[PDB]
Amino acid sequence: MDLVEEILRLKEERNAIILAHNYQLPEVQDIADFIGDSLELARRATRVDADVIVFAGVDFMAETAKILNPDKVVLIPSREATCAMANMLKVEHILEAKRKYPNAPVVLYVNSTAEAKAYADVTVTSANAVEVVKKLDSDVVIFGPDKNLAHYVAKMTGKKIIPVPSKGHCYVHQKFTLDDVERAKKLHPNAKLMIHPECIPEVQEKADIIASTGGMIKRACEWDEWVVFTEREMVYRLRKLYPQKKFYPAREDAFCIGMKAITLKNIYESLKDMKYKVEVPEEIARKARKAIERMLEMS
Ligand code: SF4
Repeated sequence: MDLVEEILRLKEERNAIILAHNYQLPEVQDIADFIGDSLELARRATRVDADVIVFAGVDFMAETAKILNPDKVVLIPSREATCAMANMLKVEHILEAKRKYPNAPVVLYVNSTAEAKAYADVTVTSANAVEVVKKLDSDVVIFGPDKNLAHYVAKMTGKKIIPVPSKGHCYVHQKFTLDDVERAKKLHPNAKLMIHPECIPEVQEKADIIASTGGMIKRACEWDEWVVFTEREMVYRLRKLYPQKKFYPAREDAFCIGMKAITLKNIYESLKDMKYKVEVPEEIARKARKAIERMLEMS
């Protein structure tokens, strides 16, 4: 079976769009209608004319698309496409922090459950966390789940950051070390380093640019050679966008298992079977939607 041909036909039959994250397998990126980071996928979720969304990404991302498109069918091809860091944050963490700091806005990374977003004042992604936190009317904000992004936000805004939970992090980005920075500079001495803010702070400090994957794409025009400190499928994405540049993985083994639960075959099966339908309870969705819409307004 020609999976690509079958998917193209089913997209037409289902009036479906495929939205893909930047960490998707190359063959999935190649059949997606739109590819982007967390923030771009959320905005693109607000101008969907199609009836069905196939979300080639992890669960919290498909949930966000469903919150913004409650009357469209949102399909996740595997329920094992999940984010380890997003599931570190529970409602009880948020409520405990709200108790200690009732006047602190609750700022939740989009890497969170819809249930957790129901208790947020505003959501953020890596691309807009600093701008959003800067503009909130408070010198202290509750922020999670990623402590490494928390550190970056604190450094850039000067505000006091109350992490929820205590040790939230992404195992993929925590793989990068100072030895990887030293190896990169030795193998590719003419390259600059683009580093995701989910990397540990001492690695962040070695960056030529700190950026979300979306900002990596935006700023890649500033140099012709880059070592890429994020999930390794980002190198494919950058190479396709800028064939005239050179991109090298900082670590080939920087692999997100949840992202790679999505396959060409189960995208085909997703459209064929109309599964797995993503649903968000109306009251959770209403409250999460308020925080997300406020994020999109605050840029
Ligand atoms: S890369 Fe890390 S933060 Fe992003 S989805 Fe995978 S586990 Fe979650």
